[PDB]
Amino acid sequence: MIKQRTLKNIIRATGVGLHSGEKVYLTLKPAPVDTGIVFSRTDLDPVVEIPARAENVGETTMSTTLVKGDVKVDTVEHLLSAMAGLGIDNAYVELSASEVPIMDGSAGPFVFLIQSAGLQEQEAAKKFIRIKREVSVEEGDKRAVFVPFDGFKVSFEIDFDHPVFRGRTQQASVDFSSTSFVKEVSRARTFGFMRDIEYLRSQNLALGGSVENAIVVDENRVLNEDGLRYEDEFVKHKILDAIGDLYLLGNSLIGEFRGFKSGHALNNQLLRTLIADKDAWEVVTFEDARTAPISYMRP
Ligand SMILES: COc1ccc(-c2cc3n(c2)C(=O)N(CC[C@](C)(C(=O)NO)S(C)(=O)=O)C3)c(F)c1
Ligand SMILES: [Zn+2]
Repeated sequence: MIKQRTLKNIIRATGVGLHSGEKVYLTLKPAPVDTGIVFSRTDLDPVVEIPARAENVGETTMSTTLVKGDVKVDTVEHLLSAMAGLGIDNAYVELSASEVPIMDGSAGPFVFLIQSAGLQEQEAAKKFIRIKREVSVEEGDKRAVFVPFDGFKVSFEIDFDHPVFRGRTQQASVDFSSTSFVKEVSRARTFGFMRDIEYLRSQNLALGGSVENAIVVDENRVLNEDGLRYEDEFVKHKILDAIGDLYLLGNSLIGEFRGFKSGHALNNQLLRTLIADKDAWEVVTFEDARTAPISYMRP
């Protein structure tokens, strides 16, 4: 029986918001079965809880932001990427401020902190959302699709009109029943361009943004002295973002995601269109993990 997982132990990190550049304390706690993942603004009296679910996404400009009233939890995509990759159904995430800390710009630190604490299998079937039908969303040249597939698999393609890809369109594709999220995707850092410094300045964005937590690019140059973690880092990071944004469904996907330049917006649109077309999906468990179309790392 594929069982639900929580954290074995509590996890504490410190960091800054990429967008707010604020110091934030982060705590992840176990939660009981069918809790799902709930963010908690503990710097407010009363404490303000936003379940990590598609309906709660409010802004998707340069991050996925959870909103309940005038209250946001900004930039959830990387942590939720990590928590999906390791298969966590149930957790309380406590933040002392509006934004998850960026750490190094990838999910590496999160997967490491989580696996150090270890996971706890809980005595209840894990619910899975299976794609039964193709589901597609477009807006101009951006496109995002769910396709039935016995497994979980994430394709992504983007053309940047940017010198730094030395001409080439970035593409990649990963079967997570074949390949490790931890080795191949988790270490892929977020990234930004100096040609956007004005606009970002004019939106009060990327205030915590530096070489220390992001691949920074000035025309022909990635400024990061030590370069990249993979030749295809940028596109592997878009796959990390998609895994996080997708996990706001509140259950794991049996299916294939195909992204063509899709951002946080179009990812979230795809979730909504999907939830809405109940013909296109069903919830399933597996009484025998030995015949499931996906598996997970030992807890
Ligand atoms: C000195 O000049 C600088 C210019 C720019 C930046 C800078 C760094 C970042 N920026 C801006 C930004 O918007 N980020 C988030 C990127 C996205 C939205 C993402 O990963 N979301 O999860 S992405 C890859 O999907 O498009 C990282 C910087 F730090 C310095
Ligand atoms: Zn990202």
